[PDB]
Amino acid sequence: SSPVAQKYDYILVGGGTAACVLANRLSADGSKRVLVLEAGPDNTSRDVKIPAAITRLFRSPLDWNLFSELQEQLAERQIYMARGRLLGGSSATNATLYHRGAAGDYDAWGVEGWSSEDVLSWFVQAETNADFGPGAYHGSGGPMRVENPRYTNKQLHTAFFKAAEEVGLTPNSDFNDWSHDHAGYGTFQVMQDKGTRADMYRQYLKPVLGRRNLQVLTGAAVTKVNIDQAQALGVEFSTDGPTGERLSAELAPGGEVIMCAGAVHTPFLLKHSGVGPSAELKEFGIPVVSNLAGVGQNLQDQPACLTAAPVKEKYDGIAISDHIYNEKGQIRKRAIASYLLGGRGGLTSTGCDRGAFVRTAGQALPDLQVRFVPGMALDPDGVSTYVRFAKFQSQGLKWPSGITMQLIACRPQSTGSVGLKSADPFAPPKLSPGYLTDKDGADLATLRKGIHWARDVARSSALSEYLDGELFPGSGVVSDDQIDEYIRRSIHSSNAITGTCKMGNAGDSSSVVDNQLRVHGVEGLRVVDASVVPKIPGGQTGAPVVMIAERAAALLTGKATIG
Ligand SMILES: Cc1cc2nc3c(=O)[nH]c(=O)nc-3n(C[C@H](O)[C@H](O)[C@H](O)COP(=O)(O)OP(=O)(O)OC[C@H]3O[C@@H](n4cnc5c(N)ncnc54)[C@H](O)[C@@H]3O)c2cc1C
Repeated sequence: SSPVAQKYDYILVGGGTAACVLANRLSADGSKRVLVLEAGPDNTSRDVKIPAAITRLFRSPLDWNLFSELQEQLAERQIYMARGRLLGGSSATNATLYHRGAAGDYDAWGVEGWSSEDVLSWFVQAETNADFGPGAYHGSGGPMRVENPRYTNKQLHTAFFKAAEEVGLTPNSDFNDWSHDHAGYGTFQVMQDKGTRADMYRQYLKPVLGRRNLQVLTGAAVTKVNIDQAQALGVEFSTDGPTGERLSAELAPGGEVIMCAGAVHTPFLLKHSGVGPSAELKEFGIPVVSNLAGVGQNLQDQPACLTAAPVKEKYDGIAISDHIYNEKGQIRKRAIASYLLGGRGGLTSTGCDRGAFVRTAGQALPDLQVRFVPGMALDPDGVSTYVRFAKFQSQGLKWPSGITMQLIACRPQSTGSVGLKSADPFAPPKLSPGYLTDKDGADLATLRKGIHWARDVARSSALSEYLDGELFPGSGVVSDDQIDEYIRRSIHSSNAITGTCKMGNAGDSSSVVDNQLRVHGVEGLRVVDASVVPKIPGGQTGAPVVMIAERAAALLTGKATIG
C-alpha cells in the first residue's frame, strides 16, 4: 500500500551502512526512483548519538538479538552476535573505530579490479579528517567525519603507551597510512563529529531525505526477492511484521535489486529467494534459481578475549567508569556538561579506541589487534560487561576502577556459515561463527599468545605502578591449556562479520558475486555490503564497507569502471 503501481529503478533491501551510501549517490540525479526498505525503525535514539551509550544498544530493541548455534568448540555455548536494527545499520550501533587495515589485505583478495591501488582513492574520497591534512591517505571533503577521540584518560592511556614501548613495540602515528607498516601501538581515529556518532544515516541519508525520487520505508521487513525464471523483478515485505500483509514493490525496466542486508541477513534473504546451495534449499522446499555453493559460506568474524586488572587503591577514581558514573552509579553532571557544551569527556568514548596491532609469530601482517580500555571488565565476555555497565546505572554501587585489554584475532583463519533454520522468513537464521576451527589452531594460538603479551604489558614497570593483581583470567590460569580453556569460555565477537557472498574472478566456483558485485546467473541482482569482502582486512570493517559502497555506486552511474 506504499509502492502502489510504482516502478523503481533501484530497490535497496536494508537501510544499513552501505545502503545509506548508495541511496545518496544513486538518487543524486532525478531520473532514478530509489527505494529503501529497512526492517528496523528510523534513526532517532539518543543512545545511538552519544558514543558512550553504545552500552545500551547491545541486546536492545535496536539490535537484532541474533544468537549463534551451539559452538561445541567453545564449550557448548551460544554466541551473541550484535547487529544494528535501524536506518544506518551497524554504523549506528558500532564502536566508531576507523580502520582500513593494510594494503596487503586488499591485494590478498586476488580479485581483478580491486587491488590496494584500486581501493585507496575511494577511501579518501569518502573522508573528512579533522586531524590529518589532505593527502594520499586522507581526505578533506568527503561525507564521513573522522576525528581523533575527544576523550583522553591522562593517566591510564599514557601508561599503556609507556607499557607498550617497554616491551618493544614502536608507535604508529596513523594505522590507515599504507606508507608505513601496520603494526604498532597508537590511538584509533573514530567516526565521530566532535563526539557525536557520525553514522552513515547521519552522514549520507539524512542530508538527502527530501529528493522526490527517494523513498525510504522503515519498519519494512523484506521476505524474498522476486525472481521470475533468470531475472529479479521486485521484493516482498511486510510493514507490520510476521503477522501483517505481504506487500510487493515492482521495478522499472532495467531496474536492479541491490542486496544491502549485511553479511548476516543478505545470504539469508538470498537463500529464501532461491539463490544458494541446492541441497540446503531443497530441504525446506525452495526452488533453485541459481545454485551457487558460496552463498552462506566463508563467514569471517574476529574473535576476542580479554584480560582485566584493578588499579591500586591509591589510584581509585582515575578510570573512565569514574568519569561517567559517580560512586552511587548516577551519571555525572560534569560528564554530561562537558559533553553537551563542548563535545568532550567520557561520554564521547566507546572506551576501546587506543591500542595496538601485533605480530605474534612473525606473520606477514599483524595477526593480533589489541584494544586497551581504561576501565575494568567484570565479566570475561566483553560484550556482556558493556551490557552489565548499562544496567549498573543508579544501582547505588560503585564500579571498581581498573583497566582491560581486549585481544582480537584481526586476520583470523577460521571461516563460518549462515544457513536456513526454518521456512519462516521471519525466523532467526542458522548462524555459526566457527571461531577456533581453522585446521592449524592458528586463531587460538594468536589469542593464547595475546594473553601472554597482555600480561607482559601489565607486568611492565609502566603499568605495574598502577595495577594490583589480575582479575581475568586470573592467578589460577597459568598453563597454556588453562589459558586455552578460558579462551574457549570467554571468547566473544569483536563484531566484524564479512564474506558470506564473496566476490571473485570469473571461474571461481566458490564466488557468489563478480568484480562488479553482480551475483552469478541472475539478472538485475547485485550485492553491495560486507558479504562481498573476499578476505577480511585487519581491523574493524565499517570503513571498507563504506568504500565498497562508494565504488559500487560510482560504477552503477557510470562515473568509474572496474578492470
Ligand atoms: C557492535 C558493533 C561494533 C562494531 N564496531 C565497529 C567499529 O568500531 N568500526 C568499524 O569500522 N566497524 C565496526 N563494526 C562493524 C561495522 O559496523 C559493520 O561491519 C558494517 O556497518 C556493516 O555494514 P553493512 O552495510 O554490511 O551492514 P549493516 O549496517 O548491518 O546493514 C544491514 C541492514 O539490513 C537490514 N535488514 C536485515 N534484514 C532485513 C530484511 N529482511 N529486510 C530489510 N532490511 C533488513 C538491517 O536491519 C540493517 O539495517 C561493528 C559492528 C558491531 C555490530
